[PDB]
Amino acid sequence: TDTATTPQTTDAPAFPSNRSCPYQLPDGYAQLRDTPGPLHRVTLYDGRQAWVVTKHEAARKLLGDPRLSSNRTDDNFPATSPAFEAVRESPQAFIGLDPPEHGTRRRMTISEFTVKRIKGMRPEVEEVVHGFLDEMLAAGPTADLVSQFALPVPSMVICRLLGVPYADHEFFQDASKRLVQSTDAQSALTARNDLAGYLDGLITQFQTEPGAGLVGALVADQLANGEIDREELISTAMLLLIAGHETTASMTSLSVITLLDHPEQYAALRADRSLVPGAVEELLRYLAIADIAGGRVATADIEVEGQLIRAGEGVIVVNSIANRDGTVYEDPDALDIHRSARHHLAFGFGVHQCLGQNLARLELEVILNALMDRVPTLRLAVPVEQLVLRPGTTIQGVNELPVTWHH
Ligand code: HEM
Repeated sequence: TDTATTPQTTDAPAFPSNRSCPYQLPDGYAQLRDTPGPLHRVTLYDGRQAWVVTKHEAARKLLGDPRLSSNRTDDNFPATSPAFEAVRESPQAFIGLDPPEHGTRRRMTISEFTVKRIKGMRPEVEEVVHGFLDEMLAAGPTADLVSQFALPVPSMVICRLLGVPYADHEFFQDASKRLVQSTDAQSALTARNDLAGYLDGLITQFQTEPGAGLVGALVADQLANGEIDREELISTAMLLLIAGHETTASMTSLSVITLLDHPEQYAALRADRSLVPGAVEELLRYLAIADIAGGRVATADIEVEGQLIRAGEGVIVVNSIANRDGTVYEDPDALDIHRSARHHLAFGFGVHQCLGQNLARLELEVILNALMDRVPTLRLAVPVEQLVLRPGTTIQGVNELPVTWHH
């Protein structure tokens, strides 16, 4: 009987937005990047307004502010998709805890991610990388890099760290994908319960016959001392399993696409492997694949450079936009593997800064060196315009990456 007849411009754009190019900001995010001030209003999928943080130093300050809680079960935590309500209703790992509780659980896992342990993992990582490469190269002239290399490699590595038997990998890889990428709460809740039932059986097995890896250590020590609830152990292992899978696999696939679209830099990298760690840092900054890991809720009023975040408002620290802050990175939208990408926010900042960041850095270095060593002729088997990018409501990446090479 009547429709919207007036101009449709808004000062609270829909958020998140979808990438159209794997290594560029969505058009809407480039606009948010360009507007002065640390904060901007956005509209989430259900109509609720929230703040996004769009500048680098303010992103650090707010991630460091204990008044921005990580409690996903809070009624006002910003949900960016209906699938989030599964997370709001479900038990929480320490990614959803605040101090002091956050520290007591995170410290149960840190021993597996120390610089010294990551170093001792290089033989396993190199062996896993080159083994899946052996298989993919022998299996055809073309391949899907995602299912045949990008995903299995970090899956096997994190399963060894955790004590999760890789014999069950078809089951929990599928459940991990369904949980991270589901668009509705039912699909997400079902995938979470699938993983939870699997991990619960693993825990009882380790109570009968003590097991290897971090789940084995948690069952034998903290669980037996009542220091972690059985439900929390499940959530903790599940967080580590999924983060260990999906993040590195996405960085691998998107780095390959990005590097093949910048052949001069890829060639420089091939010619001087000492550049590989710096290139990994730049690709992390540039691809910034985890904006869904920026959500917070204010438990008190917070003044930010003349703007006010009110208690109970949702805040999303958008690290991809913050990593394109031209006051920190000159010419921020240019890929430069020679630049200083230090201080980037791809792993967050503060007490929740990525537990796995140095494992991810080790994996990505080994992977890039291996692809340059073993498949220097690697190229995409389809044009970039035929690839399909995941939406902005999940970890960025591609679900399929057809590639080919020289026989
Ligand atoms: C591959 C690139 C990766 C990226 C870009 C990434 C990104 C992030 C970000 C931005 C956060 C901060 C979340 C927040 O502030 O709420 C985070 C936390 C976390 N990440 Fe990573 N991650 C990566 C790899 C990994 C890996 C391999 C693991 C292995 C277990 C992992 C485990 C975790 C955990 C457990 C947390 C929660 C830390 C805490 O709450 O104290 N991540 N990650």
